[PDB]
Amino acid sequence: SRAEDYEVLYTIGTGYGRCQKIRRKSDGKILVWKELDYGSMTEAEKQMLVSEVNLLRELKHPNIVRYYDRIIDRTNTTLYIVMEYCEGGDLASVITKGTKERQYLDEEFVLRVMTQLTLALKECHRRSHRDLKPANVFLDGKQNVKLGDFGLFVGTPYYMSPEQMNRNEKSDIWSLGCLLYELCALMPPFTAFSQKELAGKIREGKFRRIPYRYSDELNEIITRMLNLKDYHRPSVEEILENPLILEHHHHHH
Ligand SMILES: C[C@@H](Oc1cc(-n2cnc3cc(OC4CCN(C)CC4)ccc32)ccc1C(N)=O)c1ccccc1C(F)(F)F
Ligand SMILES: [Cl-]
Ligand SMILES: [Cl-]
Ligand SMILES: [Cl-]
Ligand SMILES: [Cl-]
Repeated sequence: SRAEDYEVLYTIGTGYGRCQKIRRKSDGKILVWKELDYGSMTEAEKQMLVSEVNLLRELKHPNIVRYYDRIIDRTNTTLYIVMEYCEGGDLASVITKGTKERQYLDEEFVLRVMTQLTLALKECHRRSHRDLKPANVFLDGKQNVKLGDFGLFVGTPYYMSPEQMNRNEKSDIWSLGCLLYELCALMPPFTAFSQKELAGKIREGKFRRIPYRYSDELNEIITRMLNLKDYHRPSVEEILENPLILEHHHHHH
């Protein structure tokens, strides 16, 4: 694991540090890395970074962004985390694009996201947290969908579940429902200017139907994930049993 084993193509994001698209010298494989400067970190914080990286390395699944390697450049006090390159980028940018272009996404694409994220979620629960939010969902070059490592103040918590408003794997189902709803409608199911107003809308549990281009069957399952009672939301298993979900909606190598 050395930095010289890879060549940077270009930077794809800056924030935490920066994310760059890179090329593995030995075989030409295209990857990315997260570049983190740990020079200002205490031993404690550096220690919580080690454990974190250890947690990233323990989850291997087709619908979870894959970790490849960790590289320490103790000279520039930089740590690189090497991960898979997702050519389609993140889902938040896809929604924004639809919103700005005034173009809804195909039902087929929504089903692929539902199927593959529900499988990612199933694997997360099996192990036991990674945020179910558009910015943390990635698309590769083969129609596959993968959950990233985000989560694993200023903002409105659009996706918080009713039971989290005050006090559960069913809560993850609510968040997935919010995500799929936003993918369809291009806006979250509950919106407001403050968290208090938001909590008011969430408690009432009312929202618009997703657009009419989407089947009553898809509207139905998203609506069930958004039930106020956690025990009326479908489990991972009940979601995957839905007649909408077919083999082609799953991942393929
Ligand atoms: C911080 C970063 O986090 C992740 C990034 C990726 N990731 C892997 N391949 C990527 C390709 C991306 O877009 C490329 C350039 C622009 N075009 C339009 C699309 C291809 C964007 C993110 C990608 C995977 C996992 C994570 C993670 N934290 O788990 C991130 C997160 C959300 C949006 C943007 C970024 C980035 F910093 F990479 F830009
Ligand atoms: Cl529109
Ligand atoms: Cl209602
Ligand atoms: Cl709404
Ligand atoms: Cl795959």
